[PDB]
Amino acid sequence: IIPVEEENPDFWNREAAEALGAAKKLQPAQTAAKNLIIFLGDGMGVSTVTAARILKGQKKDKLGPEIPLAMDRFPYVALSKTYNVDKHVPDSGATATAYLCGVKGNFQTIGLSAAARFNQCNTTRGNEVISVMNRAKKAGKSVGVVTTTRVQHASPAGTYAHTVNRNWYSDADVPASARQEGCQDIATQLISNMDIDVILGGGRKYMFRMGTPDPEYPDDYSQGGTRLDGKNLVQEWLAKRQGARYVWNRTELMQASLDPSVTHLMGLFEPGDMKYEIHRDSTLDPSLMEMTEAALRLLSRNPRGFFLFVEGGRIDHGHHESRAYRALTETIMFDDAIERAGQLTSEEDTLSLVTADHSHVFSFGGYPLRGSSIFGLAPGKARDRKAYTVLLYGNGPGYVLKDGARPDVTESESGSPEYRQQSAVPLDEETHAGEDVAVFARGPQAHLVHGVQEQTFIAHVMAFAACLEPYTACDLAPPAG
Amino acid sequence: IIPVEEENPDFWNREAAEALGAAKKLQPAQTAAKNLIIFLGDGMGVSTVTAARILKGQKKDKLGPEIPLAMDRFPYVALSKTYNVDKHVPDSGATATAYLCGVKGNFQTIGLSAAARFNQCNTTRGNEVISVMNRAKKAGKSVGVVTTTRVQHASPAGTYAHTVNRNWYSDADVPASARQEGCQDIATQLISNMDIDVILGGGRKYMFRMGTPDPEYPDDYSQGGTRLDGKNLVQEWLAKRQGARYVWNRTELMQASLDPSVTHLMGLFEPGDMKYEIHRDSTLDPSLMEMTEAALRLLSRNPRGFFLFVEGGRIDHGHHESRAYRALTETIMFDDAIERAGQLTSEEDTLSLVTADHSHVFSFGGYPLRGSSIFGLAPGKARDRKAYTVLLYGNGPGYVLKDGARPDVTESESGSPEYRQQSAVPLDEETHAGEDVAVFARGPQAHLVHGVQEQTFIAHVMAFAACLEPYTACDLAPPAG
Ligand SMILES: *[C@@H]1O[C@H](CO)[C@@H](O[C@@H]2O[C@H](CO)[C@@H](O)[C@H](O)[C@H]2NC(C)=O)[C@H](O)[C@H]1NC(C)=O
Ligand SMILES: *[C@@H]1O[C@H](CO)[C@@H](O[C@@H]2O[C@H](CO)[C@@H](O)[C@H](O)[C@H]2NC(C)=O)[C@H](O)[C@H]1NC(C)=O
Ligand SMILES: *[C@@H]1O[C@H](CO)[C@@H](O[C@@H]2O[C@H](CO)[C@@H](O)[C@H](O)[C@H]2NC(C)=O)[C@H](O)[C@H]1NC(C)=O
Ligand SMILES: *[C@@H]1O[C@H](CO)[C@@H](O[C@@H]2O[C@H](CO)[C@@H](O)[C@H](O)[C@H]2NC(C)=O)[C@H](O)[C@H]1NC(C)=O
Ligand SMILES: O=[N+]([O-])c1ccc(O)cc1
Ligand SMILES: O=[N+]([O-])c1ccc(O)cc1
Ligand SMILES: O=[N+]([O-])c1ccc(O)cc1
Ligand SMILES: O=[N+]([O-])c1ccc(O)cc1
Ligand SMILES: [Ca+2]
Ligand SMILES: [Ca+2]
Ligand SMILES: [Mg+2]
Ligand SMILES: [Mg+2]
Ligand SMILES: [Zn+2]
Ligand SMILES: [Zn+2]
Ligand SMILES: [Zn+2]
Ligand SMILES: [Zn+2]
Repeated sequence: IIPVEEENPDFWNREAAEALGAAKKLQPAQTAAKNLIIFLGDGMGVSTVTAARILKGQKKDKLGPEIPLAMDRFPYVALSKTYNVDKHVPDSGATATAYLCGVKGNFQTIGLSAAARFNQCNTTRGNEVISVMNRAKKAGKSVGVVTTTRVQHASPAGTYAHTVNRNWYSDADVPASARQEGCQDIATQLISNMDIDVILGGGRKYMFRMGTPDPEYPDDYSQGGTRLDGKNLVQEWLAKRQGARYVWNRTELMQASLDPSVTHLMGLFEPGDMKYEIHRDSTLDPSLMEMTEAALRLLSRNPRGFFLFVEGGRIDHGHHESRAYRALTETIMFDDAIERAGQLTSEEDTLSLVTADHSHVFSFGGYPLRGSSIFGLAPGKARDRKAYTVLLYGNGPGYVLKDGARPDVTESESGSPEYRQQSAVPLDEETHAGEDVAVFARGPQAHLVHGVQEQTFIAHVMAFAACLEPYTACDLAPPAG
Repeated sequence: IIPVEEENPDFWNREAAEALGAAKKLQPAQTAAKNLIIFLGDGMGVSTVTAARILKGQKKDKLGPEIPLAMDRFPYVALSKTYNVDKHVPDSGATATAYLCGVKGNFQTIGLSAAARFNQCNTTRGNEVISVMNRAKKAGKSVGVVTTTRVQHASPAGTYAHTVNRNWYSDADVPASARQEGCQDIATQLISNMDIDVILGGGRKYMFRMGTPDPEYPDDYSQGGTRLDGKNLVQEWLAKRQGARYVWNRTELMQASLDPSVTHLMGLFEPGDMKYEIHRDSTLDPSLMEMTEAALRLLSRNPRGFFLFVEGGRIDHGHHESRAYRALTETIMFDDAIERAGQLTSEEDTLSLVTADHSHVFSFGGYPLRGSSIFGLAPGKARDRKAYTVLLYGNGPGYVLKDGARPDVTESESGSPEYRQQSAVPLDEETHAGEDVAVFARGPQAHLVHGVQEQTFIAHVMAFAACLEPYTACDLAPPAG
């Protein structure tokens, strides 16, 4: 459909004039950032962003592509080069090292330089690289990790852990030789490496000994504790801190986030990853946006500021399943969380970066009409006289041959939350993609986010803006009020 | 392969420190742009850019992803929203209207507001939107159109033409009713609508009457003149201007570009589109980089400055064939032309924008090792136990079923210049993609290129920087020396 108002050149001329005016108004801060927020859309490449924009636009009864996402309103944009040292198409572990520690590493390692080797515990020591979040804590800031994945997953783990193997969630995952050599599982590192004021997400199971019933699924043993060392990491964590509270559900999170006496908060809301937003139990589980607000309630209390990590962690997972409906609905909730954080913090003193660790082989094509569903069919048949979808994958589990040929697709089918878009190559999981991702930035020193940068730049600009090591001689004035 | 130097965190810390220093040094101009250059990579989305970077990096005996493209060195980056008014996934015609005239239009129309309708001649009048190039000419600047496609193709046509139908190359293409109603073919508009100082690219055939032997293929009648109105548009064009020269080959282009008496230059180097760079006859045909230099030699003579359009027009075509080797080799030559223009002009007085009209459903995935060929196989077999390529398409003519199944692929095969990467959906031509593309900017007022913008912003920022209508009251100081 053609919006009548857009037929008039004046519409476009007025908008562009408005855009130029806004562009001219942009000025760099002379002051430091009190607070640092990184919003990480795991797997949220450029094609995910645009597709999510269209979906969200239509959610609010608009045509789609013309409505800005919250992230679209960020003034400063750069392209981020995501390659790991050893692989062109990266993983979450080694990209975390780049955007959180400012050093590139090798595929599937976390918080380690590329002198380390994956799954070789004895290459660990001397290669630990300290995250910006760790450095923010050392400077007396409060720090928060918020994600819809396990809190021990690769991305959040980049804020606190150093490991040659991202799969080492609990001691149960670490080979005897590595345990003997002192390589700690990530759940242990979560509670031991550094003080973290707010930890919100999934990953209950790795914190408790085998046999421990999950409090929310006490009748499903696969959801229970995983530990073989007899440790209760939650109790150990609680015992280390006065003001500390552990919650496993939304109601308790709410109570804690408003409780003046709660100084340390660990909320682990599922045994593993949190449910997709479309499957979330809104009585039992906080959304990413709600966890973000909960984190902000506690973190904002520290006069010295905070570092907050917020991950749209299951965007990635949606794409891996080649279920764009899940990828994009996670992306919109991620954008809602970004919007909410913006309402609760001031760009006068808060440097906010939105980025992705890497992209996916997700594409948005065909020649669909303005206002058509992103989950719809491309107008016109493919060369095999069957329909195809506007959303497709290069590879992944949507590759199907029914009776020797590519199956036809209907709108009802293509529009289902369970639908897997077709791909060129069958894989159990769709792969990451290696192309540049966006960095969006707002707040003090955000203007430094520019051009085409190595992914490591994200960590460095944040450390610089807050005058953290190695930029304590930042030469910036104190954060603005 | 893991580069030893990258194993040391110092390598990454030093680079990022260097990046921060460079970022801090950036300052906005207070002065206008004397010259305007738009480099348009047709179809050159984010995944094309990164893939081209890797290929070019390895061309110069490096690992790939760590080596900047010429365009990567541009300080200012924005994301551009490419939707046409009527379609989410756009064409070149209506995107040209946006980035050249500053108004969005309807799919397959050029230089017209969205009140016009495709292929309806009688909806033309009153909807003409004037390009920045036209406005630059009105202000006394010299103007140049340089492309590897027909000069009457959608992109270059956006600089000078207004038509409801991009397919109207010569009068032979225009229906009788439209001819009767005064809708001029693009070749006529090329010579009639405005004065253009330099016109370089393909499209000889549309300029000459049927029966006219092409001077370069006088034995292939399909390459001859197409016109049914008896017009020789080249002679008509030459007759309109003293100092005017027509060339159809590289040697004559060279001579003209250095000739002080040549004030108007039309070089049409193929009957239709120019050959892919990999097929170019370097004795008969100028590369895009050479045409760019030829254009610059003449355009730079005007003390009032110039507007130059330079298109990597066949990047798009490579992707349509799903032959990434062609898409990416065109992209590298486009980047070489960008580099060359930068050596021949000063960012003190020249605003240079590099962008794409739209992207393609091209993806870069699998998990290939550092330094591996971009045209190589993903490590490890697909779910069907056959190999697959790191480069794939969502749709297009690389979809194959040999004997009921996805064919295996070898490195020798995947690496051929004729190889079509596989896709999920068979189409004669791979489709454009609707996701945001990059805008890169350098020079006076380039800092205004920021954030996420409508594609129309490209035209407006250029007009504003040069203080052209509708921004003659730009409030900028004269261009710097
Ligand atoms: C990490 O530990 C492994 C396992 O013992 C070491 O690998 C051995 O190295 C020796 C000497 O090169 C070889 O002869 C053996 O074949 C290796 N054993 C295995 C099981 O692979 C390795 O050298 C250690 N690396 C460091 C940094 O100490
Ligand atoms: C959220 O978690 C709280 C804290 O564990 C749960 O509160 C317990 O509920 C049981 C059963 O109703 C009671 O016997 C206890 O008094 C509660 N424990 C504490 C320490 O408060 C609560 O039930 C959970 N909410 C939901 C909806 O499951
Ligand atoms: C453009 O020309 C076409 C062709 O004559 C016009 O279309 C006709 O419009 C009348 C009135 O609505 C219809 O009864 C006919 O069916 C149409 N004919 C065809 C061939 O489609 C159209 O109205 C013209 N538009 C303008 C702006 O004048
Ligand atoms: C490039 O174009 C020029 C100009 O048309 C060609 O020059 C002509 O060549 C023919 C055959 O050799 C001569 O009879 C004429 O004297 C030339 N014409 C003019 C006006 O100079 C030239 O041959 C072309 N070059 C190539 C390599 O084909
Ligand atoms: O032994 N276990 O793992 C158990 C036992 C009881 C229960 O409700 C849950 C788990
Ligand atoms: O847990 N919290 O602090 C919350 C919970 C729900 C909500 O809507 C906002 C904040
Ligand atoms: O009639 N024609 O189109 C012709 C005739 C002669 C020739 O060499 C080329 C084309
Ligand atoms: O036609 N030209 O002006 C040219 C031709 C070739 C070249 O290498 C540079 C410029
Ligand atoms: Ca739960
Ligand atoms: Ca030629
Ligand atoms: Mg993650
Ligand atoms: Mg083009
Ligand atoms: Zn990831
Ligand atoms: Zn992933
Ligand atoms: Zn195009
Ligand atoms: Zn195209």
